[PDB]
Amino acid sequence: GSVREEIESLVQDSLMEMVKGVKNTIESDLASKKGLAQSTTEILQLDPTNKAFAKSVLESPNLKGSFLAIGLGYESDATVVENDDGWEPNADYDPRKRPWYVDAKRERKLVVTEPYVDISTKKIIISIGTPVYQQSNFVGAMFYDVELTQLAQLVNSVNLFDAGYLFITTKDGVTIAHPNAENNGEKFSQFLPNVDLKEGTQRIELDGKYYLVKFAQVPSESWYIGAVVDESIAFA
Amino acid sequence: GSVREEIESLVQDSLMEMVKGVKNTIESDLASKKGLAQSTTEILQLDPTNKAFAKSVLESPNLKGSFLAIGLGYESDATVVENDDGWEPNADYDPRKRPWYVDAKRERKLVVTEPYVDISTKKIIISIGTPVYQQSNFVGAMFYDVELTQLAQLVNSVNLFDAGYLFITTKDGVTIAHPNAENNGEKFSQFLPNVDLKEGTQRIELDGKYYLVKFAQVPSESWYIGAVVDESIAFA
Ligand SMILES: [Ca+2]
Ligand SMILES: [Ca+2]
Repeated sequence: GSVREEIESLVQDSLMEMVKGVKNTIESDLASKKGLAQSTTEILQLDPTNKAFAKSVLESPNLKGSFLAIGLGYESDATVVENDDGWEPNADYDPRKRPWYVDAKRERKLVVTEPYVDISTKKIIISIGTPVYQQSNFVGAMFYDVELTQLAQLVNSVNLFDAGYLFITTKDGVTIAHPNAENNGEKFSQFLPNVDLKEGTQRIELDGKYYLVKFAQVPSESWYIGAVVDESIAFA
Repeated sequence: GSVREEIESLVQDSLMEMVKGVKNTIESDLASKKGLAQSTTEILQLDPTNKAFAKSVLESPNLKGSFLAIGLGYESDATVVENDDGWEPNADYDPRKRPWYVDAKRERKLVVTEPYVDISTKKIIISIGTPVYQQSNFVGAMFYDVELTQLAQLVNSVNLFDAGYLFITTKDGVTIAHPNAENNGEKFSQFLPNVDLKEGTQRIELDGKYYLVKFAQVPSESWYIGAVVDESIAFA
């Protein structure tokens, strides 16, 4: 009777502690990626039209090792410098048309894109985009690609194993990271039907098993971190 | 009787959860600082003897805003490029003698120094030091200074207010960060006597008040994060 509610207290408190820990992990990874992007862009702005300098920066190992891919597209001749070993842009690739470029140019600051199809890996990715200025003139934009399987591994750092999993969506419920990447770029409702996108805990039924969904928001980009938990397994 | 031990359980579990949260904060800040240092050094290694290029990089706003001060000392002519607005090196300043330089040269990789007296701010600081190479030749070293009051504010992010505080020491018990900076660079025993430096919880007496000390280690640099908690206030 009162133990039921005591147990419920323990369960909800531990879910929220688990999710906030994961939320801090995501915030920390994002902030450090943004800081790197911001500094790299500022450094390239010392001589932005110097393609040889730009390539050298993007090929430097720590930076190259921090993102799936990095590149700079130019507003003038639609050319692109990038550090993707296994990709060279087609004759009809135009960076100015790409969402990282459009977002960065529109907002005139560092942006994180919505999920979109990568030209190189043909997968859903997200990118950090930044504008590049030559003494107050916009001369192009940069992308810093983020691999989403890696992001999914990160939110599932804590290992819920067979008890459940964590995922990430945008503010509009579009999936950013999930153990099955096939969900990425789609509305999260396709693997969690009739679940509202809001902070807090929801209890749902399928079969005659109960599941707990906990959402928490990442303020910087308004992402939602979600956890799905099998009660029977997680609290046996 | 059994409630006493139940209460003890709650207290110890919540202390450890508080400290591990703070430990992750420190680890995340350090890793992002190290990543920035590593990339900045690699970028400067594109043309390390170019003092004008080097200065331009160190003056770029995101990087300049991420550390108290940044500089590069050269092995050849003992000259130094730095971004400290309120400091210019004396005629007898020799970077090659400084602990960030000696540590970086000795270890041939990114290092975090022991606490030491800053030449510029005349305060105890720590630095990230990195070696600089010109095609496999050592041409000098860099410092990335870390202000310790800022570090103390960070470990005390969570606000224990009048219930207590957190601090940081090296593996040898030398204080790195404390609400009173006067403790920095000294053995922590001067504000916590008869307390062993080890992971776990210790209960101590002064007057007839009880205090809880919890230590947790930061693996990367073997720092210890400590929390001192007034039981009477924190668990009233
Ligand atoms: Ca390529
Ligand atoms: Ca100066």
